[PDB]
Amino acid sequence: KALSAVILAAGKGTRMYSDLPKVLHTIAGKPMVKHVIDTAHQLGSENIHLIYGHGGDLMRTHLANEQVNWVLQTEQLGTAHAVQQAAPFFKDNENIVVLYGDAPLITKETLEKLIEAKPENGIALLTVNLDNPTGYGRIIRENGNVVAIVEQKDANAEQLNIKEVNTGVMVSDGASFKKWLARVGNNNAQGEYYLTDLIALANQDNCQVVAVQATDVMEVEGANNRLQLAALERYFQNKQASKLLLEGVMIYDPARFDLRGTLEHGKDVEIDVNVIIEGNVKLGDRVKIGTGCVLKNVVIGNDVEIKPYSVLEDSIVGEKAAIGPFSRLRPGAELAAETHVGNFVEIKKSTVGKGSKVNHLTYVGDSEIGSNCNIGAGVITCNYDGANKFKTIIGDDVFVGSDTQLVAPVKVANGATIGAGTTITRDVGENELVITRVAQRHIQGWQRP
Amino acid sequence: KALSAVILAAGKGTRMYSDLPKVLHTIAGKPMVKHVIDTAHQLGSENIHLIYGHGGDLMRTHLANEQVNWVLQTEQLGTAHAVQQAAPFFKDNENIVVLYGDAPLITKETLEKLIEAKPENGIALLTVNLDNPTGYGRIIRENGNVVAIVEQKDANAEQLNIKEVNTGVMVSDGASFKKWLARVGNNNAQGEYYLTDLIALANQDNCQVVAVQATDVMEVEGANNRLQLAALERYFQNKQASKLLLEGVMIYDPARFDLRGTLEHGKDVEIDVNVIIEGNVKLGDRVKIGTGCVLKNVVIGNDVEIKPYSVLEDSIVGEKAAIGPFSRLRPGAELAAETHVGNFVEIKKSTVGKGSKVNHLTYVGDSEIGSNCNIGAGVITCNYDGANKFKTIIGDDVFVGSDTQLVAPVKVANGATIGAGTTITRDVGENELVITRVAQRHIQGWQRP
Amino acid sequence: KALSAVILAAGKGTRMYSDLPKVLHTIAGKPMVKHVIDTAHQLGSENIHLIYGHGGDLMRTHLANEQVNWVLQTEQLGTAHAVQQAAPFFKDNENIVVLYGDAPLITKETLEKLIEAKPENGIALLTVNLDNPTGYGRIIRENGNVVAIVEQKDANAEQLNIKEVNTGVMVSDGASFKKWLARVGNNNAQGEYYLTDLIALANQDNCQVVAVQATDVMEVEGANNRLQLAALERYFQNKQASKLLLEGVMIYDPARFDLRGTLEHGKDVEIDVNVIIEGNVKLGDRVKIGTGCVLKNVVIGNDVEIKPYSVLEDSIVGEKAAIGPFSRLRPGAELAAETHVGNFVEIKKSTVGKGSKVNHLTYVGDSEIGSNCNIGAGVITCNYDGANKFKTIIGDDVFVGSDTQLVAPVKVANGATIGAGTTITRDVGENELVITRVAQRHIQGWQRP
Ligand SMILES: O=C1CCN([C@@H]2O[C@H](COP(=O)(O)O)[C@@H](O)[C@H]2O)C(=O)N1
Ligand SMILES: O=C1CCN([C@@H]2O[C@H](COP(=O)(O)O)[C@@H](O)[C@H]2O)C(=O)N1
Ligand SMILES: O=C1CCN([C@@H]2O[C@H](COP(=O)(O)O)[C@@H](O)[C@H]2O)C(=O)N1
Ligand SMILES: [Mg+2]
Ligand SMILES: [Mg+2]
Repeated sequence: KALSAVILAAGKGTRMYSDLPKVLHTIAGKPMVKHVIDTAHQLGSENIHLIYGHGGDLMRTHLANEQVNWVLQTEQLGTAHAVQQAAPFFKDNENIVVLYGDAPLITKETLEKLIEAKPENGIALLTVNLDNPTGYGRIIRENGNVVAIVEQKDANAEQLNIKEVNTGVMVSDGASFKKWLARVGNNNAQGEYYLTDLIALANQDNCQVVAVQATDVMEVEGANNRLQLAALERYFQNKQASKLLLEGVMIYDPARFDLRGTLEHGKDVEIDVNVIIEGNVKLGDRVKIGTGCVLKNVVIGNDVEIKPYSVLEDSIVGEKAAIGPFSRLRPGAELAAETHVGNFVEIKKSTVGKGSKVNHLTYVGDSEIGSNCNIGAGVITCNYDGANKFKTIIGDDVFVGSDTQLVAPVKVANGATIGAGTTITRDVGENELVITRVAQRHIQGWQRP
Repeated sequence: KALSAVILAAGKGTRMYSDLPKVLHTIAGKPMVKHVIDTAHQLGSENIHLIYGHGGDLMRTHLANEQVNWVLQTEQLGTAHAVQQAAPFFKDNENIVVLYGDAPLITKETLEKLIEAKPENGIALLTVNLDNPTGYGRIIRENGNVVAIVEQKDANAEQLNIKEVNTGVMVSDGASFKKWLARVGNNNAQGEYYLTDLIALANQDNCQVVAVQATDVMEVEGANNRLQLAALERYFQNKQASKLLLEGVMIYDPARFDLRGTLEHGKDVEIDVNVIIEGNVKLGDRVKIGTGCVLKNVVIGNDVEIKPYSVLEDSIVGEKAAIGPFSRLRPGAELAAETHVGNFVEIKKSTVGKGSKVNHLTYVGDSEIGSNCNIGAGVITCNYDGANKFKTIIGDDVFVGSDTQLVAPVKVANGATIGAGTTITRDVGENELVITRVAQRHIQGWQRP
Repeated sequence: KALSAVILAAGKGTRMYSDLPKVLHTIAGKPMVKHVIDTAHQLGSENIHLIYGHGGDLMRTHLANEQVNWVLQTEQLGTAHAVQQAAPFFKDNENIVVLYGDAPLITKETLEKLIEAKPENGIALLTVNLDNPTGYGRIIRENGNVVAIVEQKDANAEQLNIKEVNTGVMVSDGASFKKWLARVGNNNAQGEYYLTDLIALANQDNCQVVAVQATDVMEVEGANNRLQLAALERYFQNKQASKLLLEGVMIYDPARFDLRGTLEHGKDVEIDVNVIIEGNVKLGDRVKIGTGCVLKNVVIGNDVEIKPYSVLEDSIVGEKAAIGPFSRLRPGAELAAETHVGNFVEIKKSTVGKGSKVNHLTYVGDSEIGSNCNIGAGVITCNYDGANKFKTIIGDDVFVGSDTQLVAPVKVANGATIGAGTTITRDVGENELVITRVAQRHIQGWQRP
């Protein structure tokens, strides 16, 4: 049958000490709630009902493009009340899964298992086994079915030893949710309407509740503060790193690797310690990434080595290129095959043709550079004190001597040669040599201090 | 009643294989003994008696400003002998706490609990429970009181199973210390005067010894070598990081964060992996620190982003500034609000006014730069081959073209414009444009190799 | 008696998803098999028989200089078959130890113990105790001798609880190997000739099999994939770091330290977090290495501080030098005592004499620089558009003003002074001052946009 999701996301998250609401804090660069939305989508959810409240404005701005039903809860009166806000939108004959925006690690595979276990007109309850279950509601099984969730304060001595505990994550049909949510009271020490009470109500109705255990305890773990969030982060990164390792990526130390987005990789890729991969990154075969590198939204071709402490964003790098160490590629940097970019070099919104080298102490911006060019140490593209900054066009087989300024807009044609220390303002023709004529004063017998 | 401390700090620390004495090795940038002195002070210690010996010269030079009584022990004849060196200075009716300079993690809270437990004319003994207590003196409790510390070699089979062990940290009144220390012998396999023996002597005198357990085992842990020291370091950093996380600082990975000093922070601060914070650092609200940064003695205003691999020392940065990546701020760097400092830029002992940008491959030293200036790529402040280096003064709304040298002492007035590739030696007036007149040789039909 | 080794190295390593064969994947920069070869050599092995097969070409190119007997196995028919390939080369009266190229952490000390335990005409079997021994062959001891290795599928209930397990690593005499290997069959579910069967055959012959337990479980651990390899890496680095710590090297965090080669060190050396030491590195007394540094094949003298994010290769640095932060030393960089190299500086194949400073935004290549020189910010050595790049020779006590290009081949004699912004093409004489004569256009009342 069909499926829709409810995600509880209304919390203030006081103990985060933040201007953000609780579920917008990021794990691997992505709000916690976004992980849960994505998981709900990948399960095949037809609708995703997002129960929100605190930080409403920020929720709407941060998640504006999410395919969710925005259900604004004016007061937090308990989890059952929250789910009930979405209930008018439940189809009677679809399944509904209830998830929490502050528990981002829940997997599709566990949730498929949960949904699969749900008996007709009944409930599948996600449980977890804890070594110290103190404080949590104990699962009571009779004849394979959950007959009660006994809270800490009610449990007898033997019940307290039960390690299996309620997570609050559950699946039932829309009709059953509508029926049972209407029967939830708030007669308890907290005066709240608890979703937990559906298990009792199902049992009252001679409907079956089946427990499904989460394989990994961390999967169902939520974060109430940034210490807990950091723990989820570490768990998440280690899981990501382990997957890549088993796919054949050499990650020198998986404890010092961060992926904040998606990585596409070839074979024999090597990633040294303290690399951060952000956004959408694609690495070809035999790419080597040295220590300290940051790659954000880049495509790297086969056989590229990126040497240590290089930072790349919104860039493309052709096969057999060599980058770094201490290289900076800014958005729109496009390096062709067999190119060389060296230390203390910055390339912004420029194309660099096959075989060209830019190896030291250089800024190239808003430029086209052709094939087999030699861009000397200290070369700088610049503009007049004007408005909008213009383009520098360098053809093929050009030599630009060290510490030369190229003043845009300017064109240097194929095969041109430019002496060291030159200021280029006028276009340079094909096979034109331009050398600066210096005037020097020479003083003999100048004794230094 | 009053309190004073004795700190045992005389050890050579042979297994550190160092020219330093044992307690001067640092944890979080601070000698181990300094941690203990600070803790003693924060407890309200009136006097702190520092028992020192090996590396006496280095102790005195490294700890010259510490408010301690310098008690020079000419030979190490045991812990009781060490404490006895300070005993003539004990007030009869003050409490004395005995601490060890090679155990820096002991907390004020544990020591307050210890002092609180001390019975009149008796002793409060700090103990710890160990999973493998082999080798350590077993605590024997009879009717809530410590009646004996039974050493490994004396313990019977059931005593050996006791997990509670003596730490040597203890509190008693000054009169009692003076009395009992005089009765300590050295009739044992090591021929040493052990402070441990005070428990027996107290029990001989019908005085009460009460045990107080340390909550955290690591708290009472000492370091005899650099492997053990590294373990204390890691424990200490994790404790610091956890505190910051619970205060609402987002630390992406607390295992890759180091604080070596003090951090003051606002809300919504984010610190990426491999950041080191040294000395006194203050961060405002919504400061973001990218990977690899080092901040030593800096103040950073609200809404500043520091991008990766930036190194800052003895610097001030105004609100909404943007620094990095690959930026270097050296002592005396003062950046106003809304400033921009970019890659491969070094700023030393200079002020940079509101809105100004220094974005590439630049050295600014001993300079004043006003508001809304544009300092081009490759610009360098420099001096004559002289003595003492002089100041470069740049006014407001100045454009300095790329690869220009500013030769101090020189002044560039408001609104001036300087062309690329210029050498500025003479003062530039308000609204003065200075452009270098180049001479070039152009050779047509120059065929490159 | 004499000893030779057999190393099994023929595997494809399918689950590495690599073009390399299994044993060429590196641990600490060295192929797994190379670790094992070195260990075999350090044991005093007379011959080392390398059984290889998959990736034969790559084995031969990657290990071309190894002192091994190359034994090419045309098909993998089991471990006994592999060892039998080398058997014609066994001396009857030498010991043979069998090792696996995919288990690089095995120690000399464990293998000496194993060899020592071997009874005359018998076998010493290396075993390990596992907490979950499921799937592995259980060691059955009767009267101190191994009488059987019972596999998972054959073991009775009590045998399954045995934690001691077969590793496949074993020692016997050459004659005994030749005899028993000829009696190994392949009558089993896998149809393979298992070396394991020698234990049964020895027991058939009334020969003694003695078990020797590995002290460290990880020692005998192999890697079938890159996840397992990463675990071996971490274990290996932690062991290396711990050894250095106990020798008196201050490693701030041993979990963020990598050694890929050999380190020679003096006393009071301090290494901050995220340092990588590669090849052969020698550090003198009181060397301080800041965070993020990479040192490959370098010699560093006493009292040198290398500041953060410096990268050094094939370089020598004299005592009391100061390097970094953001410094790059490329092969052939030789810095004398008391030199200074600063941020965004690159030195390649150059010698720099005592007391000289190169502190900012500079490239020095193919150069000799004498003592007490001052190389200004922005200085660049360069060449003509020619063939082969030539040498720049700078004498003693030379001042080179900022943003000066030195165009090789050129010589600047002792005591010369060069103004800022100069292009040096002609040799500069002793005590010669060279200053560039600039032409400037000054335009008053130029109002900026
Ligand atoms: O009425 C509510 C209750 C709980 N919640 C959210 O559900 C999550 C779990 O609920 P409890 O902390 O009451 O067990 C939590 O993140 C909380 O903020 C709502 O969004 N609305
Ligand atoms: O006479 C002494 C004995 C011990 N000590 C110091 O006290 C600390 C603990 O003493 P023991 O290693 O004997 O248990 C240790 O750091 C040791 O160096 C002295 O300073 N003087
Ligand atoms: O015939 C063989 C069998 C095993 N081996 C190698 O020996 C190692 C251990 O053998 P098993 O995976 O069958 O237990 C493994 O690395 C495998 O590749 C050979 O080189 N040749
Ligand atoms: Mg210049
Ligand atoms: Mg320059």
